[PDB]
Amino acid sequence: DYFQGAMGSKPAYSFHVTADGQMQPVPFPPDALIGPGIPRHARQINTLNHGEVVCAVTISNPTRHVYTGGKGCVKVWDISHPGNKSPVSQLDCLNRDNYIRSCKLLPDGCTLIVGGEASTLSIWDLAAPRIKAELTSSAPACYALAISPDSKVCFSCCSDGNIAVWDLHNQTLVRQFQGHTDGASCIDISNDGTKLWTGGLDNTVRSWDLREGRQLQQHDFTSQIFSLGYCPTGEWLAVGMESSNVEVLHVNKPDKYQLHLHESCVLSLKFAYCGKWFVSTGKDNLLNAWRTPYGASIFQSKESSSVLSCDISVDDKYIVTGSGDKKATVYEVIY
Amino acid sequence: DYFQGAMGSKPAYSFHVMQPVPFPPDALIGPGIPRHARQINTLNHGEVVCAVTISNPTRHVYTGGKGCVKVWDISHKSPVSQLDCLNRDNYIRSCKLLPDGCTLIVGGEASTLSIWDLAPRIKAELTSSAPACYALAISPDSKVCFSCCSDGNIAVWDLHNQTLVRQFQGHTDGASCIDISNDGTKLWTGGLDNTVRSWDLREGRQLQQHDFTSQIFSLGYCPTGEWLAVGMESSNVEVLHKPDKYQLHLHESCVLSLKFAYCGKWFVSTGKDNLLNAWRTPYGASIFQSKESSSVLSCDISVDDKYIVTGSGDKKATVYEVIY
Ligand SMILES: [Ca+2]
Repeated sequence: DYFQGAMGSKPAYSFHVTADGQMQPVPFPPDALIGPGIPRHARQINTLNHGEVVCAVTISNPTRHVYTGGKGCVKVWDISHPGNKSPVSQLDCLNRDNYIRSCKLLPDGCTLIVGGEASTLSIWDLAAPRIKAELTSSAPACYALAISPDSKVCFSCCSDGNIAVWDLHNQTLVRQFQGHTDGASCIDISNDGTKLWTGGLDNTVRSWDLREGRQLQQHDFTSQIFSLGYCPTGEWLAVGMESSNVEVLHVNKPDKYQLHLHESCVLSLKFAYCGKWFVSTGKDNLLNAWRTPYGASIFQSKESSSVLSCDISVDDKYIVTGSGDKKATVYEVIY
Repeated sequence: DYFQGAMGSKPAYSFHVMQPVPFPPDALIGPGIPRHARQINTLNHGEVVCAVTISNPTRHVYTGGKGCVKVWDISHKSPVSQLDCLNRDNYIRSCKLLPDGCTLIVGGEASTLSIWDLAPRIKAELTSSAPACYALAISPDSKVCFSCCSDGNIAVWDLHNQTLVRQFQGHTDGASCIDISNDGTKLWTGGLDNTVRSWDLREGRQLQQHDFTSQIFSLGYCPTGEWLAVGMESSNVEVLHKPDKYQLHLHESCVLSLKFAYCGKWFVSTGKDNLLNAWRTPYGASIFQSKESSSVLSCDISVDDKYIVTGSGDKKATVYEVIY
């Protein structure tokens, strides 16, 4: 009621690419920009003044605290207390000169795993925050992390291209997926939890079988991959490119969609938990919300600087973004 | 060139009477609902275009400026013909074509309505005691022409006989706009006296009288019926049902003109604030907005709802192709 929808238009930006070289503008279905579970808009409700570029952001479950990863540390913010202007906690994880690149909360929300420009991954106990343990790898840096559905394993995208598989229980490296010839930049797990998908600076996206430990598919692109996400309801994989394109690949199938609403690198992306829509962030200061899988533009938010990272809450009610302007922004998704 | 929709949002601008309107699922999307209005032609009239009309079938556009109506062929950038007034200083305020398209009625700041034969020269002249004509309306049977006089009276002219048959008096100030209900038995008008009135095409006198704090500049009756949109000197647009109406706020200045799409599912309004706004019938969801270079004083929509033409303060008219 506070805000009302108003339709806009743009030159064709969403295309469907067939098996053969053939691009065609997508005819948006009746529920492309409106419908159950589809956001009407997003309202900025908080700004978290980290003071360093925020390369990683995560939100707690229940939603009350936001974790921002900057240089050397992760700051914890209590967003359930509007008046707060400073963090309630600060986790020193790496050298004050090294940047945090990824931080992930375990399914239960009692542990946080932090990785970045260093050979060690820190595991923090968030129970009534202290360093619980550390995972030391031979790779110089970690660019992204993923936690297995059963919370027993942590996958780490290494700067050397390898994907490390860590057994959290005994802090041991049980497996290593080799393939990427350049750093692995992003990762996600299929909805059935049997497959892993990674993106790399070697211009490839690779799928891996977790119960076997071998590469299944490989998609080669014209530019580097910086982000990706697997649709929670399956069938689709969204990929953010340095070329500025967002590619939504049809798992196993030929066809795909190509989305063009970023003028620069797509640094991060995340699917809503319902899978009906997703967001991408870019070096061009834009946060774009897209309908799954064809990419109808649901909403756009222009921030003050590059948007390097993002996360969405488990109930799809909040979006947090990390900024080149040394802060994080909290948005409430309005339906 | 292909275009695609992109959803946006704005602070509450549509109200039901003042409670924000809960836009239905088909408020901004649906068959017959525009997705984009593409500017395809600029008609350089040379004078402020206070009046515009489109032929049926769509082919020729007529723009009325100061002492001259120009004809443009949009089925193919300069005028294909033009109709000059005795005094090149007489500002034209309205021009309507008859169903066939071989006759154009021109009215304006003059004491005479000019009937032009487009099969071109003045076929006849209808002189009135009133100082000027601010708006014209043709009856469905195309045998009668209603003229809004600057004195407030509504002159009824028998086209074939070229004679004044009657008048509807009431407006303290000259009437500025008019339209006929979908049934064709009721007449609705608005005046510079800050009033909107309704008349009977049989009895001959006023029926309803509405209150407004500003001069009404435009009016439109929904083709499919049931609704009536009004534009005021203020900047508001209201869709009347009877009680229960809607109020729309997206103009920063006077609402100079308004026109319903023939399917009636949507309509447009123009303002001195350089905006062409498209609204969903009847609650007023914003379908699209176009910011022009100057004031938009007039508009028309083709009978096939495929084109919109606007008259501008920058001495030109703009042709838009409606993209569905
Ligand atoms: Ca681009």
